[PDB]
Amino acid sequence: RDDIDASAVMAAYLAREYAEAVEEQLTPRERDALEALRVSGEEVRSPLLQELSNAGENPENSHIPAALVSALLEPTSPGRMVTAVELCAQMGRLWTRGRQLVDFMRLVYVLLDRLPPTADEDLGAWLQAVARVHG
Amino acid sequence: RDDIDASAVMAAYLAREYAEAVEEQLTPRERDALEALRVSGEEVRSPLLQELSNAGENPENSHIPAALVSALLEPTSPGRMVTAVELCAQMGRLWTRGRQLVDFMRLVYVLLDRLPPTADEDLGAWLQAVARVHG
Ligand SMILES: [Cl-]
Ligand SMILES: [Cl-]
Ligand SMILES: [Cl-]
Ligand SMILES: [Cl-]
Ligand SMILES: [Mg+2]
Ligand SMILES: [Mg+2]
Ligand SMILES: [Mg+2]
Ligand SMILES: [Mg+2]
Ligand SMILES: [Mg+2]
Ligand SMILES: [Mg+2]
Ligand SMILES: [Mg+2]
Ligand code: NA
Ligand code: NA
Ligand code: NA
Ligand code: NA
Ligand code: NA
Ligand code: NA
Ligand code: NA
Ligand code: NA
Ligand code: NA
Ligand code: NA
Repeated sequence: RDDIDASAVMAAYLAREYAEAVEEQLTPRERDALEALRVSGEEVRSPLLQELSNAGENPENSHIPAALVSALLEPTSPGRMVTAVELCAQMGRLWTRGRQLVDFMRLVYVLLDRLPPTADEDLGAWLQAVARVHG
Repeated sequence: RDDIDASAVMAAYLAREYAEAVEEQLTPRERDALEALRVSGEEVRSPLLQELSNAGENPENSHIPAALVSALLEPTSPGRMVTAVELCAQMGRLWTRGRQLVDFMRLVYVLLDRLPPTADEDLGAWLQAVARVHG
């Protein structure tokens, strides 16, 4: 049990150091948005990928999340944008061991490369929508 | 101050959710490795990039970190590997606003794509070396 998954340790380190750095700069309303994404993150977006990845410890099937993200961001809606983000976070929770890190990074890249310019406005719109409906 | 940097919020969310997921699975010795990377992370690897990025709020000059990482991992050493990781973390702390997220993701990709297979062994070697020298 002295074996070290270098890829895993390095990814965890960099992810936390970047997460904490960004969080320190966020505005109060940006912080409210982050919490809302956490709350929405507990609603499983793809139970099929939850079960399939519950199995294992092909690469063709590791592409399904990226294809779904791209499909969600293709004439899109704020809801589909948040849904794409939440799907990525949820695959992150399953794709923790070293050899899966490659698939996870592609997934996030597909996400952030295919966002709309209206993302800043749409996320503000989504936040106020969920707040007004649930508040 | 109601404007929302969607890219920033989404990146922070995903980075934290992935960091916490990986951390929960890490072995005790893998956890010791993560702390060691934090300690080493307080030793600025490139003061020049620290000063240059202290300025601003070109893309040619945002490529310098990636080129340094690739140079460090080109017949490499454990020390250069850790140094590459620490340089990435330190650029993460400067590259927090939305339009810089693109550069940061490339940087990390260059890092993890150019690792050696001996990374798992080398990180174990580095950990025991720093422990034996400082313990
Ligand atoms: Cl989940
Ligand atoms: Cl409310
Ligand atoms: Cl730093
Ligand atoms: Cl010690
Ligand atoms: Mg601020
Ligand atoms: Mg899912
Ligand atoms: Mg596919
Ligand atoms: Mg374990
Ligand atoms: Mg630096
Ligand atoms: Mg260059
Ligand atoms: Mg990438
Ligand atoms: Na507020
Ligand atoms: Na599905
Ligand atoms: Na690996
Ligand atoms: Na889009
Ligand atoms: Na709603
Ligand atoms: Na231990
Ligand atoms: Na330098
Ligand atoms: Na942006
Ligand atoms: Na290498
Ligand atoms: Na040493």
